[PDB]
Amino acid sequence: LVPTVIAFDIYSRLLKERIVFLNGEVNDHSANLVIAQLLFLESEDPDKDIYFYINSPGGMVTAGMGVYDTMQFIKPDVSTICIGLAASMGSLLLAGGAKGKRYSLPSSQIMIHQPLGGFRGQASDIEIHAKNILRIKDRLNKVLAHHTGQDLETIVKDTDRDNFMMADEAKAYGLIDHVIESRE
Amino acid sequence: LVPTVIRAFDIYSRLLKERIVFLNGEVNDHSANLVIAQLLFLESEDPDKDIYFYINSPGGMVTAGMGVYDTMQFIKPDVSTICIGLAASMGSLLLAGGAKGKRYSLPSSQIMIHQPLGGFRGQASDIEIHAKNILRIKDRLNKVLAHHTGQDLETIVKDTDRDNFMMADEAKAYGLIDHVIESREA
Amino acid sequence: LVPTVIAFDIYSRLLKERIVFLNGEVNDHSANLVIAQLLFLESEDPDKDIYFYINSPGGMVTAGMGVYDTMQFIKPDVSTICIGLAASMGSLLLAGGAKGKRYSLPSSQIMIHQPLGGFRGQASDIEIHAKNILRIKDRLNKVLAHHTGQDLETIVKDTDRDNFMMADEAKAYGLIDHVIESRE
Amino acid sequence: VPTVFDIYSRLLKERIVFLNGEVNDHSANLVIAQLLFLESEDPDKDIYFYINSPGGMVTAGMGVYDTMQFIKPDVSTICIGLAASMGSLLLAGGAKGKRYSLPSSQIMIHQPLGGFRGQASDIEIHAKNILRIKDRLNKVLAHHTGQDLETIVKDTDRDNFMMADEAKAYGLIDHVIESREAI
Amino acid sequence: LVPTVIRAFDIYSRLLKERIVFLNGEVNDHSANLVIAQLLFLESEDPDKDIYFYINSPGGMVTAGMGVYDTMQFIKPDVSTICIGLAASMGSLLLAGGAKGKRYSLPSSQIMIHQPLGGFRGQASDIEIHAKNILRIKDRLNKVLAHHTGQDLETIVKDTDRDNFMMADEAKAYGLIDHVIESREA
Amino acid sequence: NLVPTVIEKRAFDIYSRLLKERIVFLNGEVNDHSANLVIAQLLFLESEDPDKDIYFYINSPGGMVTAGMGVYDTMQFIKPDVSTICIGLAASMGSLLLAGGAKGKRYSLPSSQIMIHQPLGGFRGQASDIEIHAKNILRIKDRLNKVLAHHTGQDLETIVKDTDRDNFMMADEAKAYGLIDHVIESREA
Amino acid sequence: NLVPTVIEKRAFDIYSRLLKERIVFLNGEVNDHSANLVIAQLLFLESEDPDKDIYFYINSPGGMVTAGMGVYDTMQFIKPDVSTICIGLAASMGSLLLAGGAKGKRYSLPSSQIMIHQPLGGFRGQASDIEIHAKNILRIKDRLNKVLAHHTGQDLETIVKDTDRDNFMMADEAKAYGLIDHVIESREA
Amino acid sequence: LVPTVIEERAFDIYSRLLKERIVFLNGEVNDHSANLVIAQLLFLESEDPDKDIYFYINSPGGMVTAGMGVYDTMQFIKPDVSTICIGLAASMGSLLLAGGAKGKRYSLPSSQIMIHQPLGGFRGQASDIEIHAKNILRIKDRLNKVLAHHTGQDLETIVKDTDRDNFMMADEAKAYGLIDHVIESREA
Amino acid sequence: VPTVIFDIYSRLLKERIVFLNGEVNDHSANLVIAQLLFLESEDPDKDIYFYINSPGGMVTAGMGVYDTMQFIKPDVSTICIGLAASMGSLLLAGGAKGKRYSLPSSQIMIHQPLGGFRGQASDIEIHAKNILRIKDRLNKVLAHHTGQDLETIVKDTDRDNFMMADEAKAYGLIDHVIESREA
Amino acid sequence: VPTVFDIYSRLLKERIVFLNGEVNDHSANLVIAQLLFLESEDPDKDIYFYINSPGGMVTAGMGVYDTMQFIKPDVSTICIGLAASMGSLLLAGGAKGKRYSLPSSQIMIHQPLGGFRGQASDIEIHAKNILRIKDRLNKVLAHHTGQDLETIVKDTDRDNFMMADEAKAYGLIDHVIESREAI
Amino acid sequence: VPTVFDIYSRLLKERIVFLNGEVNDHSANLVIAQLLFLESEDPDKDIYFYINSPGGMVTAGMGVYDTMQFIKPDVSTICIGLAASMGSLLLAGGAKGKRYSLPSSQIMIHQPLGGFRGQASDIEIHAKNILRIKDRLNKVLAHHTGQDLETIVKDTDRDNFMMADEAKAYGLIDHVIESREA
Ligand SMILES: [Mg+2]
Ligand SMILES: [Mg+2]
Ligand SMILES: [Mg+2]
Ligand SMILES: [Mg+2]
Ligand SMILES: [Mg+2]
Ligand SMILES: [Mg+2]
Ligand SMILES: [Mg+2]
Ligand SMILES: [Mg+2]
Ligand SMILES: [Mg+2]
Ligand SMILES: [Mg+2]
Ligand SMILES: [Mg+2]
Repeated sequence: LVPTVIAFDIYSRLLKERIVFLNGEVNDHSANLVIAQLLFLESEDPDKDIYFYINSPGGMVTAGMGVYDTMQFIKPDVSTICIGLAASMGSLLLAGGAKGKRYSLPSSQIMIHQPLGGFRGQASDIEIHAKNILRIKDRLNKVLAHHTGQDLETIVKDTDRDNFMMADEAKAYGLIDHVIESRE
Repeated sequence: LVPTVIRAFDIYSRLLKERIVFLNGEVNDHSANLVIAQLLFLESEDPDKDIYFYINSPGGMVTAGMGVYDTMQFIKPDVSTICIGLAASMGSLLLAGGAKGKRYSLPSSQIMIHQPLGGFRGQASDIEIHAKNILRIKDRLNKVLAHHTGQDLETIVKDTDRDNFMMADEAKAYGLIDHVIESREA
Repeated sequence: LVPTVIAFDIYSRLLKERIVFLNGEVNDHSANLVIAQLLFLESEDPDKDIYFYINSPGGMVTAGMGVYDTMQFIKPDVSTICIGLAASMGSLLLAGGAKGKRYSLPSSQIMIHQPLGGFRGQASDIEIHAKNILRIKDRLNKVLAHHTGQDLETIVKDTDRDNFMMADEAKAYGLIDHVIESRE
Repeated sequence: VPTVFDIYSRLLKERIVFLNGEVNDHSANLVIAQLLFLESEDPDKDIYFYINSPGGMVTAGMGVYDTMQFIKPDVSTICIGLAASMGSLLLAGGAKGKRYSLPSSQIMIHQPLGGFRGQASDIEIHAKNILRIKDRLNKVLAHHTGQDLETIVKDTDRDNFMMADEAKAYGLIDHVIESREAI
Repeated sequence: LVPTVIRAFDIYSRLLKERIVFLNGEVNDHSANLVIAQLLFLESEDPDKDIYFYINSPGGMVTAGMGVYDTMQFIKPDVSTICIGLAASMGSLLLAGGAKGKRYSLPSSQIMIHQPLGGFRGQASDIEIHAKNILRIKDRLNKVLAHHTGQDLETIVKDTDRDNFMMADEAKAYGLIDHVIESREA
Repeated sequence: NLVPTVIEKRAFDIYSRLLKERIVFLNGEVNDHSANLVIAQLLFLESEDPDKDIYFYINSPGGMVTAGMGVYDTMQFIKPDVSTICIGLAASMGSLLLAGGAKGKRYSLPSSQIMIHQPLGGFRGQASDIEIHAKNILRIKDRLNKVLAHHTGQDLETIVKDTDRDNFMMADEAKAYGLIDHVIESREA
Repeated sequence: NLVPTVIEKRAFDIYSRLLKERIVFLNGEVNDHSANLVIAQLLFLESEDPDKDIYFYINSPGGMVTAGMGVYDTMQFIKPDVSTICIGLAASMGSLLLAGGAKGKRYSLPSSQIMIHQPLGGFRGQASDIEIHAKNILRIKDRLNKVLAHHTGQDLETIVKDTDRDNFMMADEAKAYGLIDHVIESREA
Repeated sequence: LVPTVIEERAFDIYSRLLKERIVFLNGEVNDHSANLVIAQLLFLESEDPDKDIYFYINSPGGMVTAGMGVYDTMQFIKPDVSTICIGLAASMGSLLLAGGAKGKRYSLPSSQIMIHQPLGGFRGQASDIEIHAKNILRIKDRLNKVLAHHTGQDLETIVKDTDRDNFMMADEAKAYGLIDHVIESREA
Repeated sequence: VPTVIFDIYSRLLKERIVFLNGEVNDHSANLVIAQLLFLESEDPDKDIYFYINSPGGMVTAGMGVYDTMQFIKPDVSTICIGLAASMGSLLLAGGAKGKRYSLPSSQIMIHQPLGGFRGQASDIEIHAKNILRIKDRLNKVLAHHTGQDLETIVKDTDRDNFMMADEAKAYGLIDHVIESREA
Repeated sequence: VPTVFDIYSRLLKERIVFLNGEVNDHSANLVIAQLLFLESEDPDKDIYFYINSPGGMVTAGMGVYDTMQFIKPDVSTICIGLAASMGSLLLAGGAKGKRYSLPSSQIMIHQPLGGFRGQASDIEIHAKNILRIKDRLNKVLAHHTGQDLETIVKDTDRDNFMMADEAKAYGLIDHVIESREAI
Repeated sequence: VPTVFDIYSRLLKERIVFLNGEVNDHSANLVIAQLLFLESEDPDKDIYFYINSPGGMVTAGMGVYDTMQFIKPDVSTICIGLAASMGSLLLAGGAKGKRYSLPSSQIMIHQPLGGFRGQASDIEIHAKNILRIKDRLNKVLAHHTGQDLETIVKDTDRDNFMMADEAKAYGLIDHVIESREA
């Protein structure tokens, strides 16, 4: 369990310095917590940068798109910093940070790919969910193309299967802006 | 559990000497393949004589079932179908695909038609491939029913969107069977 | 497991005397076995009575209606004999024996009631299955009215809940014709 | 199951039938099939019904009991170990003067067990039925034992175990036998 | 897990001081009742000020959800709804039932509408009672959506027969929300 | 881990805040735990002010009859009027507690479902024991029905007939049956 | 307990009867057991008559690659032509065995589904061990593709591209792809 | 289930092929499966000591003690036991294959043959861990020596090549010395 | 279980070959015993060939087999065909003098008995005492058949002790290691 | 968790951080939060990172490793029990000249574990990635130990356990300390 | 657990530390944290370490042993129930002259337990390592008991159970203590 300082828990103390963590999978709970923290920080000061550290294998697309929209929505710039892994919705959040303020530590791993899903039921219902998952796939691809500056087709091609990049490769792909090794 | 008759046979083996075959319970690879084996056997014994295929099934796997349908249409002998209890999903498809004029049901049978079920989990690309395939199959099954019942394809499509239960006399008016028979005497 | 005589199993030996057993629940397997035996017996001789002993708590309506239709369909009269319990599809099979040849031993229990079922899913699908189960209920009631000579309404009223009768009460209701205590 | 056909079929050829283990639809029906079959082979010769059973389903058991009374042959009963619940009912329902027990057997009588979950209306219905069954079971015992109904009602309120001689004194069996060579 | 702010509050308690309330995850008795409590509280603090109800929910129990809908319409303050991720089943119903003109969604939200689910097992009589009830409720829910979206009832009925997914801009054209907002600045 | 929580200045949550205003919630199934919580709150409010009305919001599928009858009795027992408000479902013991609110102070919001029906139970055991519990569940069925008859004003026979199976009512039908007094749609209205 | 069964005059079932006519079935998943049964039957038929064709009916979703390749090899190995008939599904190893039937003697009934795709596997362990099994599953993927390329007449590259994901074909499309030679609808036709 | 052939004397398919001195190891090596093979071998020898026996193998391997008994029996009985791989021969499976009669070890063209070291392990006291560790090391060395002898490879080469799972196609197996011939068709 | 002109085990039984294969339990032990008694009925003076591939198992069941081997007239020769550990290695060593065989690749293991009791101190004491008696008798049986001193056996069975076939011969657990039938 | 706030927070006030038990996203993030926080309080004072860990998730661990290099303060590391897998990587990545171990500690290095089930194409992709990760992990160790890459590759093929002095000799730590009072 | 501060934190104000129950990473690390803290508060004052434990993980437990040897304060140990496996090794590793046991305690010693599943190669590595560990703990026992290594080895082959008086005689503790006043 979490350490206390001065009386805050450790994460509360960092929140005081506008530092937010996404750690582990993206689900409704973890997404909402991040969103509440971002809204809180904007309330505290709508002009100061926020620092959003990411270490996530991804998870639920709808939960994650909420976090992503909240980032574009609030007034403060949201700088992103990958501190281990950003895959699936992880990489999308990372790449959706404020322009020029997307970072990774040197040894992180970044992974992009297409949506996973599935429905059992009537042919009719499978059609409906298959069409919708196809729309979602196209729209995630368009968010990646926008943030990376890659062509849509390039994004499509590169997400067909699990695509793993080191920090330096992700910066060259446009998923982030800087690899940082030292505070200095 | 199956009683024996004597030079010893089980009850089903004995009824098979009279060209009676059953499909009972779920359509799966095991049960469908058994029927196919019997039909091939019956054809081998006599190419001309009717076969009597008693059906009481909630349906099951489409591919397994379609093997039985193709075998019925394939072999020389006429396969007469008789519903005895239930024919639903692939069950009613097999019922409807019996020899022209030789599709029967006992008075209390329930007959149900509807669209295929399935679904996959996986990458969106995989889900797309399987979605398209289930659509082709849904289409092909409706065309089978249209052909055997005499209904328009569009009518079939409308009527199988959700589960559709029919009494024996309604299934006859619909074209899924030819005769409702209540008495061997009649 | 089952005894051998002379080489038959015990049930095979009785089948030689046109005796068929329904024992335990009605399902696709037990129903089909009975049906195959009835068809077999008619094949052997289409004019001799068949004796169909019942001890069943009932079970699946579609499986059971097949057995019932097969009884009315084949040429031989099918006499019925309750030897313990006939409830649900059990009582319906018993009562559907050949006119004047429906029997029970003195201590049997006979039970009638309405259909049980259920579906989870969309409102639309629940409607479809609710309508169908209502048709089935009405038609079972009409089979009982026919065989007992009771009014439809009487059958409806008396099957609303589990209705238990001793052998003598079932004979007075018309579910059977005779209570027999001794072969003589 | 030794071959000699199995051992039980060899004994069936000498008009010997076993009820061993619980009464359920399967074990009860098997017995009924053996009784109808013995009647069919010879309608006048005695039948020998060996019972070792903790009992079980009432309806399945009552079918066996009724068949015993229905067929022409006398069904002589013999307890070999335990006759409890439906077990003691079948033992006691044997042919007059021909109910036996090996000496170390236990015989237990008691009231029906059951129960339903659901609406009160349905519980009431099932309560009334089991109460009827309770009563009929008592009357069957009063009949085969020669005991007053009131006595049976009282003696079956809770589990009641008897040794073989006690079951004889009570009217559940006619004889305790120790040796075949004894008259 | 919920961070604290200082005289100490959890993050949600703090946002509640700004009249922000969340419904997140499934609608059940627990989550619905929490929202109701907050709405009653917010009304008590100030009867006139807008409340901002952020929704991200796949839906859930109809009765629990309808308590939240009635409470929104009941209390003095306007409840403004903002979809942030997903609004489906009861979720989209709550979204659509926000104050007139004050129903929003972020650009990437998915909004889905459809008919109720349920079902009972039991006696046919019981199944009939519950079947009729689910039909009344299905009807009442469609009438709620018709009223808030401005669509004809018949249109609603057609469009909720099966799951119906909409992007934010489609939900606005449909009437489920009033505005798509991408930027606090705009 | 309660929510949302203002700490002491183990925590002060939204329910404790509302309880400060004599607002009590029964949410979810009625069992020994949830019933006793309500009782404790009712007694405490009576202790703070005997005169002032209490507002009892109900959203419940019901549950255990004994636990529920403690709540019903407590409501009648304490000095304050206990106003009932249905905010989603009042089924089984739920609907009984709703109907047992102070006279003329029983409310529902417009979309609530109110359901009445007979008790459910069950016992496995000896015939004797089944007889005993069968008689008892019938006395309780009778008592529950008498309670509803008293608060609705229907005849007992009417209650009996209407509860033989699940009986769903909308809020307006509940008012016309006498289970609540007012359907309220808006605070200002 | 086999079916349906004529005893000796442990039993003589419908499959044994049909085997008397050189008819063999692969039904359901391909595993060590089901594959070996087919092999045994094939060897036995070769022993009874080396010259006479064998009729191999397939209805299978496929399964284990090693077990399946024994069947494929045995078919090519024995003297008799082995005719293949698809009677429902030939997927995965199923479709391979179908395509591997004697030249010009590979059939499907009209409604069959034929599916081809790449192998599936998986290993948990040390990087080294994952490397080894990864290389191997790629050699096998290559071999499977070469087999289909040989029997269909497609170029290897075509096979590779067409099997990257599940690829469903109707019977007539399977014939045009070269996986079977004839779609047969009627015995007399 | 297993088909039947009548002569009336009914036997299952496997018994019928046994009349032609054909034996199958199919699936995992364990006490039950190894023993049946051994019983058959003993039976075939008694029936005719001189005639070759055909041992078809499709096996992922399994229990080493069970396997070594089959192996010892092959070497022990008078008749030559010819081995044919039909699918897979891994672990004890490849050992049994390779241990067939000199020049009469076959595989079909698509078989995979895999060799590697033994697996096991005990849980308990350090003393027992030690005892079992020493044993499994002897067994590892013995197994290696056995392959070396049948393949003709030198011991060190075997050791190097079995440190991790090592998968071979049939032709690579012939070249390694695990089998003598790859056969594609009966006529050739 | 293949059929040859009954099963292959029944066929090899016609030649006085018996297998213990897999663990020693009641069922598996009784089968062996039954076959020993049968082979004796058939021919009292003819040798029996007892094949062993066993991890051992239940001591009491095993001792029944061991005793039966010494009780019947026929010499029971033992052949280890893979593994003989625990009771397995005891049955191997208890074969007829000079007729104990192993194939070359067999593993043979001896150790002390394992057991378990939970309960009262008194009951633990009683069972502890008895397993110690049994440990002792087993060491005595091995000492007698090996030629080894009791104290050597005790030292050597304190923990699992694995021997290759030639080690077991040198130890005295078998008499011969055989590689080919002709030799 | 004793109060003095808990014991770990009291020590955090003296710039002491613990990694205890497996590395996963949760335990790794906690540490990172403590490192960013100490940097924030005082960017020049040394940090004391106590490690007792069997290791765990590579990505979670690499985040901790990177943060250690990124922050201004020197992160001095101390092994207190075990440092295996990611544990020995974090210990070894400590500030030059300031990597310590209590004397009885075990230090274990080895290659990555993983694996995927699925199509060959996907297995190939995951195989290549873990091979890259294997390599980078080796290069990190070669860097902090001063060892040749080839040496690391060979010494991590299988589990490799070292005692504290062996880990020092190997370059994984700088000092084995026994007493605080010792210089 | 009661509040006075919970009860344990209260006793910690007097430099009392409990190890109670199994030795694992969590319980071991708590103890180490308390040791370092107490050294921080006063580096000269004795610490009292009560031990009631069946033992458990060696690596976790040797962390505690080393921390005891390493901090400036003397660590006195007191067995109050059971000290088996790693438990008895912590008890025995107390400050010289300050190892106690209450009169009814059981102390037990024996060799380590473990064992891997896998390839022979891997089994051999973990076997060799557990044999080192075994020898190492044996030397520690010999060191603190004053016993010869051969003796420790012989006596820990199987579980060895001693009463408080037997343990003191064997050298695992210095004093059996029955009443605070005496
Ligand atoms: Mg922004
Ligand atoms: Mg035809
Ligand atoms: Mg008739
Ligand atoms: Mg009689
Ligand atoms: Mg409002
Ligand atoms: Mg009051
Ligand atoms: Mg060929
Ligand atoms: Mg040889
Ligand atoms: Mg002897
Ligand atoms: Mg640094
Ligand atoms: Mg010290």
